[PDB]
This record gives sequence, structure tokens and C-alpha cells, in this order.
Amino acid sequence: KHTGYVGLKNQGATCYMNSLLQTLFFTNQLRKAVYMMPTEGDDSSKSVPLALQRVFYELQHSDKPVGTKKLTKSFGWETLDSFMQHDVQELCRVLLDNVENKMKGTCVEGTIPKLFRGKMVSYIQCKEVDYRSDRREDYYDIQLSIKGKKNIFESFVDYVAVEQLDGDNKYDAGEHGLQEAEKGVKFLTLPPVLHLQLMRFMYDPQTDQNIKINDRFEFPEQLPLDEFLQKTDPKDPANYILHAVLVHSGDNHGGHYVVYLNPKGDGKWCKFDDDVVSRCTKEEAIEHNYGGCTNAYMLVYIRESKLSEVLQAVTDHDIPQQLVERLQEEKRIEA
Ligand SMILES: O=C1CCC(=O)N1Cc1cc2nccc(-c3cc(Cl)cc4c3N(C3CNC3)CCC4)c2s1
Repeated sequence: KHTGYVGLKNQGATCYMNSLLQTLFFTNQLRKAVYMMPTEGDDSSKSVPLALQRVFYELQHSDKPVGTKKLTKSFGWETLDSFMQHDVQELCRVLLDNVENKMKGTCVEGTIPKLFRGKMVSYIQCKEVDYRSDRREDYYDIQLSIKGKKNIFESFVDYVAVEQLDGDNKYDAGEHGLQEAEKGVKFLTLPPVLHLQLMRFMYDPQTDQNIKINDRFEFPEQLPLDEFLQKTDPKDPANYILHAVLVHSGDNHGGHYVVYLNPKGDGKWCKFDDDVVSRCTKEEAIEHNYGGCTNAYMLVYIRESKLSEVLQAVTDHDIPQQLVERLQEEKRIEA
């Protein structure tokens, strides 16, 4: 613990979970809200809220590597298969929807959407008939296409690019028949905490297989996103600071997962390799994970205007006495 930070017990079958837990743990405002959840009546093994409270508590207090057994147990993913068949954002939705449900009716209701939810609009516009379809969506995460793209900017460019629906890919416009159309996405808001997964896998139609992309893909320390909003705010530009880089090395049937974090948002990074946390260069965290067998697959950015609120200090006093008492008894039960 000479970095000041403690690790989690060896990933084993749990894959990218440890990576995500450190990422969520250092989303300080989330952690604080998780501690405020009223778990007093919950079961010590089947409540996900309580097991996440306990992991966060141990990450904050333990000098030894922290275990996740009760947490994996609590949501029912106890096999290499359960982790392998899902992606990291699905695990994140599992944890965060469990937590946001428990916060309903409390002083911390709305924490999850406050931090992580943004708003987009999808459209289809017919060019030759007066028909348009609009769909407003919430999103908690973005999946960016990387194949052929050099950087995050070009992925965003591609994400909001307008597609023509013509030829064989005519839009079915109902009573208007098959119609030539455009479709696009536009962002209306970007969240305080921006979760970007990079599409390191895709089905490719020419080869007829799901392909891994191991190409170089560059991501900045500072990400300006005003270009991609439908209306920018001059009082609050969408400027983003890189907080976390989740990385995989090696085999597509196992391999190894690590996360690089700069917890305070200050450009001083550590590598979290399960039980070993170590100081690292910025270059190790960022450039050396660009690729092109060691691939970044998830980036977390925090908005500059929200940085001090999201990464507010947490002290031991910020954990409710009820919960400390519970978790201390639940540690005495372990001896
Ligand atoms: O690529 C796609 C297609 C759909 C999507 O959201 N993505 C983005 C990802 C999210 C995600 N979440 C967790 C782990 C990965 C992942 C990254 C690499 Cl570089 C290699 C291996 C991965 N897994 C993955 C866990 N499932 C396979 C194991 C194989 C090696 C990924 S990749």
C-alpha cells in the first residue's frame, strides 16, 4: 500500500471485474453515495448493494488485498464463462442498477443518472417524402468503433456520421413505401463521468467471422467534445479529462486484465494489477496502451467542470456509523 491504494485479490475467473471495481471505487462521488445506501436489513451474501459497500469499505481501509467472493456470489457470475460472454458495460449496468434501485427514496436517489447518464437523439429522415422518425434515448456508456480510426476523435466523427439509406438499404417508410432516407445520431448531453468502450471485437461480413482488432488507437489525456453536441453551452464546454484505461493483454480465451488510474484527476497514475498497485508513468498509462497484444478496451473520462465534485475527498468519516458497525461485525465473523 505504498502508493496509498490497495489492490484486489487475483482476478482468476473474474476477468475485468477488478478493473471495473477500482474504476468505480475512485469515482469518489459514487463511492460516497454507495456508503449512504440503507442496507441495514439486507443479506450478507445475496445483496449486491451490501457486497459493493463491503468491497468499497475494504478498498478504503484494508492494507491487504481485498476479496470479491461475496460480490461475485451476490450477482451470480461465478464462472469464467459468465464473465467471458458479457462485456464490461453489462457488468457495470448490473452493479449500478442494483445500487440505483437501493438509493430510491433516499438522500442519494438519482446519483447514478447524475453521474453517468447522457441523452441522445436518433433520427431517420426521408429525403423525398415528409416523413421523419425521431427517438430520444438515454445512454449510460458509449461503444466507439475503432477499426480504421486513428483516434477517439475519428470514432466520435464516425458515431455521429449520417448514413444514406438507399439502393438495397431503402428505408421502409410505411404508407410511403420504400423511401430514400438518411439516419444519424446526435448527442444532446454528455455525462459528468463518460464511459467509453472501444469495439475491439466485431463481426466482419467479408470474412464471415468475429474479428479482434489489435490496431493502434490513440486517446488523449484531454478530450474536447463540444463538436459532437447538438447545442454547446459556453458556460460549460464538454472538455473531458482521462481518468481510467482498462486494458487486456493476450489470449482471447483468457489473458490478463489491468487498469490504469489517476484517481485524483491530476495526471499522477498508478497501474492496478490485482493485488499490486504501483506508480507508473503517464506514458505507460496512455501511449503504451494505444496498441499496434496489449489493448485498451475501456476509457473513463471525467468532465472538467465536474472534476472536483466527482473526485471529492472521501474520508473514513464519510461512511455511516451503522454501516461501519455492520461491516466490522461482518469482519469479526471472518475470524
Ligand atoms: O469489442 C466489443 C464488441 C461489443 C463490445 O462492447 N465491445 C467492447 C468490449 C467490451 C469489453 N468488456 C470486457 C472485456 C473486453 C475484452 C477486450 C479485449 Cl481487448 C480482449 C478480450 C476481452 N474480453 C471480452 C469479454 N467479452 C469478450 C474477453 C476476450 C479477450 C471487452 S471488449
